[PDB]
Amino acid sequence: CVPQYGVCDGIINQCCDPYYCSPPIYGHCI
Repeated sequence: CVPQYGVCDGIINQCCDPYYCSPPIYGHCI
């Protein structure tokens, strides 16, 4: 899982909470 500011891509699995890719689906975690 990606922490934050890490170029990720996905809808469910791609980043790490509480952070998550955004604002779009394939971008960076926030």
